[PDB]
Amino acid sequence: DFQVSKHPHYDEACRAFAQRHNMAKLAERAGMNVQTLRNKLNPEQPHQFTPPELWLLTDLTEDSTLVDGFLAQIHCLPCVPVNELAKDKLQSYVMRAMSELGELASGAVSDERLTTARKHNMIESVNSGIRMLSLSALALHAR
Amino acid sequence: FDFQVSKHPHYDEACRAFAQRHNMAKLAERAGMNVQTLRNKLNPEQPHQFTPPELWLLTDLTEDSTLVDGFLAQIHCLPCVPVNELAKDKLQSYVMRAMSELGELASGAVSDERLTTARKHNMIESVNSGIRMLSLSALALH
Repeated sequence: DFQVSKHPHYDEACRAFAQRHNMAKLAERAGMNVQTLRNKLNPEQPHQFTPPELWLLTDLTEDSTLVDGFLAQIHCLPCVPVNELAKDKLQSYVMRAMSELGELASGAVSDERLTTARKHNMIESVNSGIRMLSLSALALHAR
Repeated sequence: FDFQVSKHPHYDEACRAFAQRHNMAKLAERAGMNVQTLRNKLNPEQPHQFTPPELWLLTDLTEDSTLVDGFLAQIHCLPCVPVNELAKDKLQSYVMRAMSELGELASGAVSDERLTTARKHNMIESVNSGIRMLSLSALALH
């Protein structure tokens, strides 16, 4: 159930993001007036960033601090960047994601003391399965 | 982790899919906003955009992370993984929800007609939901 956090995670990240970079230099990078940028980043001011303005600042600074605070306000984990190229076919990512998923189900179906070796060994299947799914989306965008 | 802005309109296509997936009149009533304002902020050709509070609100009202996922895909980020309801006892439910998304992805993976525009985003939500269910499985292991 998606819910807004009871703490100001986003505005705390807006403040943290302000400490990490020069706002005057950043505003001149983005083409914004420095006061307009400071107010949209200031929890004291009702002005907010647009979704595209969040990417551009994220892209210009290479800093996920703002995006992580936006995500934390709805209990989302911080952004996990991806850098993937689909060499094979959409089909092939679907099938290989299930050696992972099947091995994930194999450890979850028998629930009696969850191991360290299995808890570890089921997480590659998660991480490898996630990689196959993200590769499925890119190969689906191709054709 | 270069957070490059994708050349594709991931976020614009997410707004279009979100606009067709929900009743705009009821959603605007629940969100306490004019239904015209909600349509304009969902239309890529309109200049009005959402605010962080509005994106949080629409995601909570609909339990649909399509807008957040499209936002994250624009900067090459994985879809959102909410830890609000994370529980160790829900591992089996996380796993079983993955085939619903993967079986849907597999249904469209094999030869089925041609290139729609709705049931391919449809497969993108299955990838996103499958990624979220896999992530919550790894988190539930603790």
